[PDB]
Amino acid sequence: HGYVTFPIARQRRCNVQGGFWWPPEGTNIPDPMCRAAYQYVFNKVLSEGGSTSQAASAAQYMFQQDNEYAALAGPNFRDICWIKEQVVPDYLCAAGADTWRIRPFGDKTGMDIVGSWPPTVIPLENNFVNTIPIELEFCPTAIHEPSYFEVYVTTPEFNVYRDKVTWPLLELVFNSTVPLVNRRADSLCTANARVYRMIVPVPYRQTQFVIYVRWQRIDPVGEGFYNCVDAVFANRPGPDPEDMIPPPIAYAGYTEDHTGL
Ligand SMILES: *[C@@H]1O[C@H](CO)[C@@H](O[C@@H]2O[C@H](CO)[C@@H](O[C@@H]3O[C@H](CO)[C@@H](O)[C@H](O)[C@@H]3O)[C@H](O)[C@H]2NC(C)=O)[C@H](O)[C@H]1NC(C)=O
Repeated sequence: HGYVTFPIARQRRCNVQGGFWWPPEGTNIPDPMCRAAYQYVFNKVLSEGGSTSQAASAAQYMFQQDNEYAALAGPNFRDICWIKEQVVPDYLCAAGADTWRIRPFGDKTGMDIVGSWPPTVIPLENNFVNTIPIELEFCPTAIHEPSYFEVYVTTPEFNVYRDKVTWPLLELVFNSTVPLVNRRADSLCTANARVYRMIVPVPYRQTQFVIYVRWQRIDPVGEGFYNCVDAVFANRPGPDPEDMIPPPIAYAGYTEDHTGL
């Protein structure tokens, strides 16, 4: 059990911001996308003939269980084709949990809605570099060893405004067992004194992208944890220093009236 604390996992961010315990309709949830996630599940339960209590419970469960975005793979867990087709074939940011009446894993599909999910902004010092090392921190709430981590990044064509995170849009960037280490004084992970930190070589992007983290138990039941992490690089402004030779308003209104429609 656990979640990504850096860059913060999408579901962990929603849980941390709170406001979802009351009113039951999700109206005190401050972030528009977290509120939409909650309301999606809440309205899905009501549409299936559930009571307001059942609907609030299902939507709250999705936020409360931010450390249990899990799926059971069974003994074939090492085979990514088995994972892709039978374990987490859909609703990747929910780790495939789409049954509000059955807990675990409930229905966490609100977290897989498409839209302007707020990303972690990673500033670049150089815009021409194609691999940016990120020290990812994963915050375990239970120590389940032996296990291993896989990290994927969305392909360059992925568009967060349009596309679901799906396996044909993901590329493997990291695959390793990772040691449990003491958290630093600046962590982030308040839930545990120890964390898993790993250097992930993130490919450059000029678009908002998703980092998809998989923590898989090396075990016969094959429980694995899956988290979507929203991120974007901020390109450094100004001219390319290598181009540079050394020395020896009604326009917005206009734009609005003359585009589209
Ligand atoms: C991440 O790295 C691990 C470790 O290298 C990869 O694990 C390897 O996964 C394959 C399955 O895709 C295993 O192969 C299978 O081996 C059995 C023999 O026991 C055989 O019957 C199957 O036909 C198949 O060849 C392989 O054993 C396993 N290696 C270890 C050390 O467990 C894993 O696949 C990598 N993940 C990704 C997404 O590539």
